[PDB]
Formats: sequence, C-alpha cells, structure tokens
Amino acid sequence: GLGPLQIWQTDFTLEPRMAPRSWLAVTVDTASSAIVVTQHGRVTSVAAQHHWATAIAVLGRPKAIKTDNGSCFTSKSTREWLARWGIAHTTGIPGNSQGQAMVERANRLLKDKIRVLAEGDGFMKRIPTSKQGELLAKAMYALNHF
Amino acid sequence: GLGPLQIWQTDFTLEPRMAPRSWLAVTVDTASSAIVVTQHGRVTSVAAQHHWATAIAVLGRPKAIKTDNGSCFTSKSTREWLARWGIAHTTGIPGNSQGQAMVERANRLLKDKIRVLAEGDGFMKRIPTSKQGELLAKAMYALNHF
Ligand SMILES: CC(=O)Nc1cc(S(=O)(=O)O)cc2cc(S(=O)(=O)O)cc(O)c12
Ligand SMILES: CC(=O)Nc1cc(S(=O)(=O)O)cc2cc(S(=O)(=O)O)cc(O)c12
Repeated sequence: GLGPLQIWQTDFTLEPRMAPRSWLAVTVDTASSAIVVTQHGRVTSVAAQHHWATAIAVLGRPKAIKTDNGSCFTSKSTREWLARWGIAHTTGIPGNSQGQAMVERANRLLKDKIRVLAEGDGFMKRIPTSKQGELLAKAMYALNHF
Repeated sequence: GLGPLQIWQTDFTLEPRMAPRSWLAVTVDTASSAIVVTQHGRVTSVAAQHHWATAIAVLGRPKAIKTDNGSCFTSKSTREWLARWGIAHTTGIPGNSQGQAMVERANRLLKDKIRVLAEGDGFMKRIPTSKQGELLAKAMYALNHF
C-alpha cells in the first residue's frame, strides 16, 4: 500500500499536424506519471477501447480510469469493455475542480514536443503520413524522460 | 461509475487552542469534499483508528485512504485495522507532487474557523475544555457549508 493506487486519466486532443489520424488519445498514469499516446482518425467508443488496449499492454491493468462524460467514454460499448476487464470507471471530483489537470497538462506538453520535433525535421505544417508513427513514438519517449 | 471514487485524505494538525486534546485528525472525502474532524491528546495509531471509526459512521466506508508515511499510518496496528475493514491504503503520487493539498487546505480553513468562532465567544487564547466539543462541531458544520 506504500505507493499510490493505479489510476489513469485519459482524454482526446486534436492535433491537425497528425492528420488524417489527428485525434490523439492520451493517458496519464497518475502513479508513475507515465504517458501513453495513440493516434486515431475519429473519436469513437472503439478508438477509446483500442487506446486502452494498447495502454494496458504498456502500463499494466489499472484499478480505475478517470475520464469526462464524453460519449465515447459513457457509451454502453465502453461501459461493457471496462467491465470485461474489471476496471472501475470514474469521473472528476467536486470543489470547483475541473475534469483532470494532469492529463490536460500532458496534452499541451505532447503537442509542443511534436511541434518541436516536426520542425526540427523540416515539417512546418502536416507531418508526412509515413513519418507520423515514429515521430509520435519519439515524442512519447521524450515526455516519459527516459 | 458516473461519479468519483470514494477516496479520503487524512492528516493530523496541531491546534493549541484545543489543548489538552490539541491534535486534530482531519479527513477530507475527495468525492464530496465533506470534512470530518476529531480531537486527540496524542498522535498514535489508535488515535488514527478512532478517527476513522468516527469518519466511517459519518461518511460511509471509503475504497481507499491516502495519508503520508507517518508512523501512526504505517504501523502494523494501523495496517491491520484497515485490512479488517477492507480499506485500501495509499500514498501521494509522483510528478513533483506533495502529500495531498486538499486535506492541507482543510487544515487551514479549519484552524481559521475555530479561531473566528472562539474569539467571537470571547476566547482569545485556549478554549475552555467544556466548550471545545461544541465549538469543534460548529466549525465542522460551517466548513461543510450546510
Ligand atoms: C485521490 C485524490 O486525492 N485525488 C485528487 C487529489 C487532489 S489534491 O488537490 O489533493 O492534490 C486533487 C484532485 C483533483 C481532481 S479534478 O476533479 O480536479 O480533476 C481529481 C482528483 O482525484 C484529485
Ligand atoms: C486520482 C487522481 O487523479 N488524483 C490526482 C489528480 C491530480 S490532478 O492534477 O489531475 O487534478 C493531482 C493529484 C495530486 C496528488 S498529490 O500527490 O499531490 O497529493 C494526488 C492525486 O491523487 C492527484
């Protein structure tokens, strides 16, 4: 118990430099501050599930995931997928609090890093589609500091 | 799942105006922002347990309680009491984060309120021992806004 519980915060953020798959799903593991990010063409229940399938392979199974009241997060589909995995689903607290700052900071840091890396490579606008995956993996690696 | 999980933050804060029992155990329920506070002569494993016994009667059984690495919180006694109740015990996270701000804010608000109420009653220093209980209950009621 000496540590923090395994609770994630997940959201989607739009990054046109990564079009056609410009919807970035971002998960922060509040226990490690580790960040996992995947690319999606659309924000659907199935994109959220695919994102978490990847995050589970990378981080392990959390006890709970905190999102907002987004439809992709509150659909019957998504409710059932989390039940199948045994993962509790939670939401932001009270006390003039917003959704969840940590994953929001992560959105920003993530977008700044992609921008820095892309321009360094000579992409001032959209990143060529064949380069996007390696550049995203590089931004994730950097953010995770290791 | 539509709500936040039942996770508490608990700490002790020293309030000489409430001497001889000047150790205040404070629990914030992060799901409701409700505050429970009890008075203790000393900071021991048994004081923490007595405090939580009271907080359970008032708030219900939480899923987890977050404290610091205090001995009263990490003793075998306390570890066993939480196990007996089925309550997970957790700690502060990483990312340059401190222990737990919400319960720290609550310490301050609580001490300011006691001070305001005591002086209003004419107690500029220690609160007479026979008055302390009702004044503490009144400060808790106020803080919980209701
Ligand atoms: C378990 C726990 O303690 N969680 C938390 C601790 C603190 S803190 O201020 O005390 O650091 C703030 C929190 C803020 C939010 S949010 O609704 O704004 O997104 C959610 C939490 O879950 C928080
Ligand atoms: C479950 C959850 O999200 N918890 C939390 C959310 C956020 S927030 O910045 O995202 O609001 C901040 C937190 C800070 C701490 S602490 O180590 O500083 O005490 C602990 C938490 O548990 C927090």
